Amino acid sequence: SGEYPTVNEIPVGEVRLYQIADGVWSHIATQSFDGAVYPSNGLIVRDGDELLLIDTAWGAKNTAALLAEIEKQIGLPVTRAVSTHFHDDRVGGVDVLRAAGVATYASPSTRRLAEAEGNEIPTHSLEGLSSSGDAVRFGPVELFYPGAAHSTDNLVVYVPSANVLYGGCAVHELSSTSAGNVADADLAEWPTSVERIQKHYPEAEVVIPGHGLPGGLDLLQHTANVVKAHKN
Ligand SMILES: COc1cc(-c2c(C(=O)O)[nH]c3c([C@H](C)N4C[C@]5(C[C@@H](CN)C5)OC4=O)cccc23)ccn1
Ligand SMILES: [Zn+2]
Ligand SMILES: [Zn+2]
Repeated sequence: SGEYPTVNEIPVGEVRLYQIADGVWSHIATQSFDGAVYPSNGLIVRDGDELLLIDTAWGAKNTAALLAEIEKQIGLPVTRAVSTHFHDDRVGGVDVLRAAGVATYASPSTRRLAEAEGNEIPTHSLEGLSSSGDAVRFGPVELFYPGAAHSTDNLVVYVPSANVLYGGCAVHELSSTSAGNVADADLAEWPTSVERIQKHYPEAEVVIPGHGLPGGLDLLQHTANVVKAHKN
């Protein structure tokens, strides 16, 4: 009923959308992994009379449910999707998208990592993102590679029309004391990568983490703090 939807409020398999700003929504779904249930976010950005999707809903059936929820709530076609790193919460569902006519994109680094690890593989390579600080335009967003953080390939997404910063899994929510799933992370470089984000997007109004509640710019400093303390 209007609050940001939370893990115990979303059964696995259902998807909810949340309006962030004009022409910007997040998508929220839940999935089981290693015997625990987690929420995860993605983004939807209006691209004229089409939609740009950022990240899958973490699995094939969740991603099919995402497409149905978009058709119900928004009713514009998803034409392109970008995955912001190689993990299943970002690419699991790419096969569903591709069979639904959506053109799927990721950096070459993400594509290689997904292929190596047996995750679903976006079709199209996003060049111009291989050096930290790189940025490219993609429809109504800017894609930015901040450096290694949660993963070596993680991208962030900025919506300039709305000053919305989608940090993906490189950014954690304010209630997190913990740095989430660090299996593929670079804890040493992560604060430097966050500082690059902070420098590049000083006018961000909304910051969306890969998992959990959106907030403001404080999510960035909080993330750096939690990562440093984890390493400590
Ligand atoms: C309190 O626990 C958490 C956990 C997370 C969390 C995050 C995140 O932090 O982005 N990602 C998760 C994943 C994803 C799919 N995978 C799995 C994997 C690849 C490795 C293979 N050996 C392990 O690594 C990774 O990230 C699964 C389960 C939970 C999370 C967020 C917040 N709180
Ligand atoms: Zn991840
Ligand atoms: Zn994640």
